[PDB]
Amino acid sequence: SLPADILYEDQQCLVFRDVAPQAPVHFLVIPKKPIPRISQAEEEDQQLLGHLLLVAKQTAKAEGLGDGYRLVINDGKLGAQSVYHLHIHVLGGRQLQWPPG
Amino acid sequence: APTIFSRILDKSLPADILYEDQQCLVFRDVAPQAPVHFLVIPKKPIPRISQAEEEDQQLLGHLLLVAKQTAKAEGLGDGYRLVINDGKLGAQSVYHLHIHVLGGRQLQWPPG
Ligand SMILES: CN1N=C(N)c2cn([C@@H]3O[C@H](COP(=O)(O)O)[C@@H](O)[C@H]3O)c3ncnc1c23
Ligand SMILES: [Cl-]
Repeated sequence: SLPADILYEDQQCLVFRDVAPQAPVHFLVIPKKPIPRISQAEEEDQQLLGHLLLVAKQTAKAEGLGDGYRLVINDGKLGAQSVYHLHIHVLGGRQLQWPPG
Repeated sequence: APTIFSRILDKSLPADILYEDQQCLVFRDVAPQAPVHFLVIPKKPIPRISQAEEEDQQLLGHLLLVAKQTAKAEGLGDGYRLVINDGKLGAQSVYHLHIHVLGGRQLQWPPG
C-alpha cells in the first residue's frame, strides 16, 4: 500500500483502499479512536459514528459511485469481522448481490 | 408518500416493531435473509444514504447505536452484519434510508 491509498483523513478518521478488494471500488473508513467492534461503541460515540457514515458517503461520491454502492459493518465471528477495529466497508463499481453474505 | 415504509411509520400497516423513539423505528424484515433480520429506519424520510447531509450527523450516529443495542437485545452476541444499500448497484429497492441488521448464522464473504 502507498500513501496515496489514504483517500481522506481528519482529526476523527481515516479512509483507505482495501488491498483485498471485493469490488472494482472497495475502501475502508475507520475511526482514529480504537473502537474494537460496533457492538462495543457507546453513547459518547454518537457524533463520531455519524461522522464516519457521512465520510463514507462523501468518499463514495468522490470515487464515482453515483450509480450505487453498499456500506458494510461486520461484528464478531458470525459477521466475519477480520480486524478488531471498527471498519466501514464501501463497495461499488459492480452490481451488488442479495443476500449480502 | 414515497414508500411502503411510510405506512409502517404511520402504523396503517402492522409490523413487528422491536423499538421506537422520536427519531426512529425498528422492525423485522418480512423477507429475512438470516434467522434474525431487522431494519433500523429514521422517521425523517431521507430516501438514501447518498442524500444525507451534514445536519443528519447526529441522527445517523443514533441509527447505528440503536442498531447495536437492538442486536444485543436480539441475542446477536456471537456477531452480526450491518448493511446499507444505495441505488441500483447497491441493490436498494425501498427508497427510504435503513440499516439492515443480520445475525444468527455465519455471514459469508464477499457481502454480496
Ligand atoms: C410490510 N412490508 N412490506 C414490504 N413490501 C416490505 C419490504 N421489506 C424489506 O425491505 C428491504 C429493503 O431493502 P433494500 O432492498 O436494501 O432497499 C428488503 O429486505 C425487504 O424484504 C419489508 N420489511 C418489513 N415490512 C415490509 C417490507
Ligand atoms: Cl471487517
